[PDB]
Amino acid sequence: GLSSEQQRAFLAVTQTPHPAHLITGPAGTGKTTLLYALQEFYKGRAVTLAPTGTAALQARGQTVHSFFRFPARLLRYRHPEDIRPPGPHSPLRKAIEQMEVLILDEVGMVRVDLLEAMDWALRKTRKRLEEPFGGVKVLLLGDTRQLEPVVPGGEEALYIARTWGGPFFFQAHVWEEVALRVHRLWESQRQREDPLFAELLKRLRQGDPQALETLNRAAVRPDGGEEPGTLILTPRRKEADALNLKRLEALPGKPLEYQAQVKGEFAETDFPTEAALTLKKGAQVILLRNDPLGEYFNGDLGWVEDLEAEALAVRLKRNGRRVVIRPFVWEKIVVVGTFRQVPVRLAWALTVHKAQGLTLDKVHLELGRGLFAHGQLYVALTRVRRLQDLSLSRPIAPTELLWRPEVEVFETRIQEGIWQKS
DNA sequence: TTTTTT
Ligand SMILES: Nc1ncnc2c1ncn2[C@@H]1O[C@H](COP(=O)(O)OP(=O)(O)O)[C@@H](O)[C@H]1O
Ligand code: ALF
Ligand SMILES: [Mg+2]
Repeated sequence: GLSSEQQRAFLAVTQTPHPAHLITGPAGTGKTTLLYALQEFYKGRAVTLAPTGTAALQARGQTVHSFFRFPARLLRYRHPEDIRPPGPHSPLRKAIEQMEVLILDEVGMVRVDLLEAMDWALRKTRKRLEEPFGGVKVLLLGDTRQLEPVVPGGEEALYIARTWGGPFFFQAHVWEEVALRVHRLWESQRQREDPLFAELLKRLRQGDPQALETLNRAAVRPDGGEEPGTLILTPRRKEADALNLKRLEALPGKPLEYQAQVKGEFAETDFPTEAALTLKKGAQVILLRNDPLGEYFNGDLGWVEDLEAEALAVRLKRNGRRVVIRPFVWEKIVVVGTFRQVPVRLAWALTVHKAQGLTLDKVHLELGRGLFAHGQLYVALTRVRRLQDLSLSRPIAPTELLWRPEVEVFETRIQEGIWQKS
């Protein structure tokens, strides 16, 4: 069962009427495991969300965007074009009106506009414009030393800097109206059988330069990616694409190319997957959409066992079952354009963003062009249970590590067990 | 740079 610190956080959150809680702690402390106990306690009263397909599946929930039907773009502060309440007799309206608890996992990855849009979407649907989250009890779980929210450099960064001052969930204006009670987990459950590896991760989290050189001497193994049962992580999509292409090319099976059908407007680069996707029998893949029948999920890893122009059979890693995947129609709505493609991507290599929240048997980090996101390295290192399960393509220099002053201000302030934005 | 999608 639950550890004594998970049990203490479980009781602190469930026994009080206080409507805003944050359960935070280092990687693998058992936050999502506590989230499963919270789901058994609240059952139907709670909706569980997470910012990524991976984190949502790990949390036995849904992405924030698929639940609220938010567009995959910047969500302007309380903007009616971006934040639309559901229809008068829709299944989403009923779900929002009846909800008592919102469980939000991997909150560190939740961008400020996404959290603010959740607040406003709840207040509008529930017709409670003066109550944060429309009276919904909010249980946030995550870690600000793991991946920072994704901020494209142009007009999105400007808008965020002008509206919130920064992109972090804790910079949301909702926190001026409600105090966030903070509960902590400290004990590594993922690395519990390797205590020196748990301590090395702790020193790396604290930016210790000696722990980095120790990590480099022990874990640098350029051939680490070629070993069976290893998942490769890369900072970039184009880096993962090159490593996936090489594995696909080595497979003996006849290739089959899947040309996406693009109709109407539908802008390039967005595009939820590649327009000309090549697959073979034996290819390692990741599923990009939840089955409307509930047999597979966005984030499911698997292997292609059969393939044809309009269908493929995928053996799932999660349950050892075969599922039949047909092309999916992504519709750009203002229904200006469509993008029809099989909702699959190659997955011998994935971005570090797609691994956050997972416990992996074996990981190899391919540095490529380098680290660009705060918490990116830390996420890659902390996916495994033991040091021997981790390998790096090259040594990492101390100059590659990132500092986020806004994260440090938040982390210092929550030491008091509360977050109250001025 | 990366995420969300429809
Ligand atoms: N109380 C516990 N007892 C045993 N194993 C646990 C416990 N809590 C977590 N774990 C395991 O440790 C790993 C990391 O837990 P997880 O909840 O995913 O951590 P986090 O969400 O904090 O990163 C998982 O393999 C999980 O099953
Ligand atoms: F904090 Al985690 F997997 F959710 F390390
Ligand atoms: Mg987790």
